[PDB]
Amino acid sequence: TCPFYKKIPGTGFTVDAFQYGVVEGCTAYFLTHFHSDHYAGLSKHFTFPVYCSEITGNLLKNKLHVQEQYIHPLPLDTECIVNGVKVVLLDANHCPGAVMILFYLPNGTVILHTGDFRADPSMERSLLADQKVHMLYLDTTYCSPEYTFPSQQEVIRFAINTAFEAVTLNPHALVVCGTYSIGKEKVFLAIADVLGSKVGMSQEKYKTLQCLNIPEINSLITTDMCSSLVHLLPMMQINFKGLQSHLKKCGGKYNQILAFRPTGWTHSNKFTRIADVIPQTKGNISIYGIPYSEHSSYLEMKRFVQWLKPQKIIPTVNVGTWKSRSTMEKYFREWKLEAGY
Ligand SMILES: O=C(OCc1ccccc1)N1CCC(O)CC1
Ligand code: NI
Repeated sequence: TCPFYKKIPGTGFTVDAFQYGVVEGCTAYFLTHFHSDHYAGLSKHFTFPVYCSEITGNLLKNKLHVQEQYIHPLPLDTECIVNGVKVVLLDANHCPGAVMILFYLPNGTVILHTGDFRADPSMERSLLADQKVHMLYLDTTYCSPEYTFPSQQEVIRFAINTAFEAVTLNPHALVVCGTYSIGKEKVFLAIADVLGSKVGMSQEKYKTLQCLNIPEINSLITTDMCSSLVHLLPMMQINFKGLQSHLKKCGGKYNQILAFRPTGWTHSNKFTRIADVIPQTKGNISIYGIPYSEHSSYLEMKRFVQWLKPQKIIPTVNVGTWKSRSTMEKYFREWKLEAGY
């Protein structure tokens, strides 16, 4: 059973709704981004039209093996007609290829679906500036005031400076970065650049990165682990046991590991500043958890919504409990009363 919040009223469209079989009445399936909770159910045997960005389309074809005849990539920032309805894709400031979708309904209603996003003041000068939005389907992942974290720029400055210091003190240190999906590529790219190295990884992860349209990517990444002093590993391996095991495989080239776990928010955000962050250490291994978010903080989300002034908000995250739903509804009303819409 497809939930109501994945259906767009007055259309035959669904959004991120691939795990419910054939949805009755659906003439086009939109996919906002290539994260597994959103693409769940897509496979090589899918036979309906999928609308998405070019980058998402590359990943569908190459990683999931969806046949090319069912993949409909659309350019960003461009008015397009899909089954008789005007739509626009906008950058969501999430992972590579992630979009928000503007739907212009035949009856004059305008709907914005944010997919997953990290709201930014730059969105206030997109094609959103032009007209009124009646309904907002909102990524509410962090819709509570306890969810604070730094800018992406601040977190990258910390990572670059930490890695450059450690490897300059000990040239035989290896840097490892955890990953389990697309997104957060700036973490490993920025560290490798300050160290004058390519990033080494598995054939499978290399394939994924080759789909992302990153400028000059062949200069930045490699499958030749021996040539690289920044390695990527699955997130599940970023622990003392898994890193000890990896160090053994490196043939006595290295005598220390510095590792990074990009998380989203963790409760240590409610005490500590980024500047004060310390690692967990066992012997010659140290692990840093860094709060690199690709979702809106509470303050970023509030600013975006109070600027956009929607008539109705439909949450798409944390929808499963009465407590969560009640909390979100209280915040939306505060925001509306404060700003006067
Ligand atoms: O039928 C609905 O949308 C139209 C639609 C039907 C089937 C496939 C795609 C789209 N909605 C919208 C939301 C309403 O609350 C109740 C369900
Ligand atoms: Ni996501």
